[PDB]
Amino acid sequence: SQQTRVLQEKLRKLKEAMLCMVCCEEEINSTFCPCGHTVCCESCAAQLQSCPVCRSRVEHVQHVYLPTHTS
Amino acid sequence: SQQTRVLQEKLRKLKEAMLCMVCCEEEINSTFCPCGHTVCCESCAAQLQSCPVCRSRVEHVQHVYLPTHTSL
Ligand SMILES: Cc1cc(CN(C)C(=O)NC2CC2)no1
Ligand SMILES: [Zn+2]
Ligand SMILES: [Zn+2]
Ligand SMILES: [Zn+2]
Ligand SMILES: [Zn+2]
Repeated sequence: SQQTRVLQEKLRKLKEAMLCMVCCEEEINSTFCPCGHTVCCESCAAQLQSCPVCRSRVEHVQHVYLPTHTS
Repeated sequence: SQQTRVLQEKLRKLKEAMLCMVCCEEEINSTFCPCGHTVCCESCAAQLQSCPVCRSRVEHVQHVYLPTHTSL
Protein backbone atom coordinates (compact mmCIF):
# COMPACT_ATOMS: atom_id res chain seq x y z
CA SER A 1 0.00 0.00 0.00
CA GLN A 2 0.98 3.71 0.14
CA GLN A 3 1.77 3.10 3.86
CA THR A 4 4.35 0.44 2.83
CA ARG A 5 6.00 3.09 0.56
CA VAL A 6 6.12 5.62 3.46
CA LEU A 7 7.86 3.04 5.71
CA GLN A 8 10.34 2.09 2.97
CA GLU A 9 11.29 5.81 2.73
CA LYS A 10 11.78 6.14 6.51
CA LEU A 11 13.99 3.02 6.58
CA ARG A 12 16.04 4.25 3.60
CA LYS A 13 16.67 7.67 5.18
CA LEU A 14 17.71 6.20 8.54
CA LYS A 15 20.14 3.78 6.79
CA GLU A 16 21.61 6.60 4.67
CA ALA A 17 22.21 8.69 7.84
CA MET A 18 24.54 5.88 9.10
CA LEU A 19 26.93 6.18 6.13
CA CYS A 20 30.17 8.21 5.93
CA MET A 21 29.57 11.88 4.91
CA VAL A 22 32.69 11.83 2.66
CA CYS A 23 32.54 8.52 0.64
CA CYS A 24 28.80 7.81 1.13
CA GLU A 25 29.66 4.06 0.92
CA GLU A 26 31.01 2.78 4.21
CA GLU A 27 29.34 2.89 7.61
CA ILE A 28 30.31 5.55 10.11
CA ASN A 29 32.65 3.95 12.72
CA SER A 30 35.04 6.77 13.78
CA THR A 31 34.84 9.81 16.06
CA PHE A 32 36.93 13.01 15.77
CA CYS A 33 38.22 13.83 19.32
CA PRO A 34 37.73 15.93 21.29
CA CYS A 35 34.79 17.54 19.40
CA GLY A 36 32.85 14.28 19.15
CA HIS A 37 31.52 14.50 15.58
CA THR A 38 31.00 10.88 14.45
CA VAL A 39 30.37 11.21 10.73
CA CYS A 40 33.11 9.24 8.85
CA CYS A 41 34.38 5.78 8.13
CA GLU A 42 37.96 4.92 9.27
CA SER A 43 39.54 5.57 5.89
CA CYS A 44 37.98 9.01 5.36
CA ALA A 45 38.67 10.04 9.03
CA ALA A 46 42.38 9.08 8.75
CA GLN A 47 43.90 12.23 7.18
CA LEU A 48 41.55 14.98 8.20
CA GLN A 49 43.34 17.64 10.31
CA SER A 50 40.13 19.44 11.29
CA CYS A 51 36.59 18.30 11.77
CA PRO A 52 34.50 18.47 8.53
CA VAL A 53 31.44 19.56 10.58
CA CYS A 54 32.79 22.14 13.12
CA ARG A 55 36.43 22.91 12.01
CA SER A 56 37.82 21.96 15.46
CA ARG A 57 41.37 20.46 15.44
CA VAL A 58 41.31 16.64 15.40
CA GLU A 59 43.67 15.61 18.23
CA HIS A 60 42.93 11.91 17.49
CA VAL A 61 40.31 9.53 16.07
CA GLN A 62 38.46 7.06 18.36
CA HIS A 63 37.08 3.88 16.72
CA VAL A 64 33.42 3.24 17.65
CA TYR A 65 31.60 -0.08 17.89
CA LEU A 66 27.85 0.61 17.40
CA PRO A 67 24.97 -1.93 17.77
CA THR A 68 23.72 -0.82 14.27
CA HIS A 69 26.94 -1.98 12.54
CA THR A 70 26.09 -4.52 9.69
CA SER A 71 28.86 -4.12 7.01
CA SER B 1 -0.41 -5.42 3.59
CA GLN B 2 1.79 -8.06 5.27
CA GLN B 3 4.81 -6.09 3.92
CA THR B 4 3.65 -3.00 5.85
CA ARG B 5 3.90 -5.12 9.06
CA VAL B 6 7.36 -6.47 8.06
CA LEU B 7 8.68 -2.91 7.43
CA GLN B 8 7.21 -1.62 10.70
CA GLU B 9 9.17 -4.41 12.49
CA LYS B 10 12.40 -3.58 10.66
CA LEU B 11 12.05 0.12 11.55
CA ARG B 12 11.28 -0.69 15.16
CA LYS B 13 14.35 -2.96 15.48
CA LEU B 14 16.67 -0.38 13.84
CA LYS B 15 15.32 2.35 16.17
CA GLU B 16 15.75 0.03 19.21
CA ALA B 17 19.39 -0.65 18.19
CA MET B 18 19.98 3.17 18.52
CA LEU B 19 18.63 3.25 22.13
CA CYS B 20 20.75 2.80 25.27
CA MET B 21 21.36 -0.93 26.05
CA VAL B 22 21.04 -0.27 29.83
CA CYS B 23 17.96 2.03 30.31
CA CYS B 24 16.29 1.26 26.90
CA GLU B 25 14.82 4.78 26.98
CA GLU B 26 17.28 7.35 25.66
CA GLU B 27 19.35 7.52 22.47
CA ILE B 28 22.92 6.24 22.42
CA ASN B 29 25.26 9.29 22.45
CA SER B 30 28.31 8.21 24.50
CA THR B 31 31.44 6.12 23.87
CA PHE B 32 33.38 4.26 26.57
CA CYS B 33 37.10 5.07 25.97
CA PRO B 34 39.43 3.49 25.14
CA CYS B 35 37.49 0.34 24.19
CA GLY B 36 35.12 2.20 21.84
CA HIS B 37 31.85 0.45 22.70
CA THR B 38 29.14 3.05 21.97
CA VAL B 39 26.02 1.51 23.53
CA CYS B 40 24.75 3.92 26.23
CA CYS B 41 23.09 7.28 26.82
CA GLU B 42 25.08 9.87 28.86
CA SER B 43 23.28 9.05 32.12
CA CYS B 44 23.99 5.34 32.09
CA ALA B 45 27.54 5.83 30.73
CA ALA B 46 28.42 8.20 33.63
CA GLN B 47 27.51 5.50 36.17
CA LEU B 48 29.57 2.56 34.78
CA GLN B 49 33.19 2.07 35.83
CA SER B 50 33.53 -0.97 33.50
CA CYS B 51 32.17 -1.32 29.92
CA PRO B 52 28.93 -3.34 29.93
CA VAL B 53 29.90 -5.08 26.63
CA CYS B 54 33.61 -5.99 27.22
CA ARG B 55 34.30 -5.24 30.92
CA SER B 56 37.32 -3.05 30.09
CA ARG B 57 37.85 -0.18 32.52
CA VAL B 58 36.31 3.08 31.38
CA GLU B 59 39.07 5.75 31.41
CA HIS B 60 36.55 8.38 30.28
CA VAL B 61 33.29 8.89 28.31
CA GLN B 62 33.38 10.72 24.91
CA HIS B 63 30.12 12.35 23.80
CA VAL B 64 29.28 11.50 20.15
CA TYR B 65 27.34 13.70 17.77
CA LEU B 66 25.71 11.31 15.27
CA PRO B 67 23.72 12.23 12.12
CA THR B 68 20.93 9.77 13.22
CA HIS B 69 20.20 11.71 16.43
CA THR B 70 16.54 12.93 17.00
CA SER B 71 14.89 15.14 19.64
CA LEU B 72 11.41 16.55 20.56
C1 LIG C 1 32.95 22.78 7.81
C2 LIG C 1 31.97 23.70 8.42
C3 LIG C 1 30.83 24.26 7.99
C4 LIG C 1 30.33 25.01 9.07
C5 LIG C 1 29.11 25.87 9.17
N1 LIG C 1 28.97 26.48 10.50
C6 LIG C 1 28.30 25.66 11.52
C7 LIG C 1 29.52 27.70 10.75
O1 LIG C 1 30.26 28.25 9.90
N2 LIG C 1 29.32 28.26 11.98
C8 LIG C 1 29.75 29.62 12.26
C9 LIG C 1 30.17 29.93 13.65
C10 LIG C 1 31.18 29.91 12.56
N3 LIG C 1 31.12 24.89 10.11
O2 LIG C 1 32.19 24.06 9.70
ZN1 LIG D 1 34.28 7.20 4.08
ZN1 LIG E 1 33.47 18.52 15.11
ZN1 LIG F 1 20.69 4.88 29.42
ZN1 LIG G 1 33.94 -2.07 25.77
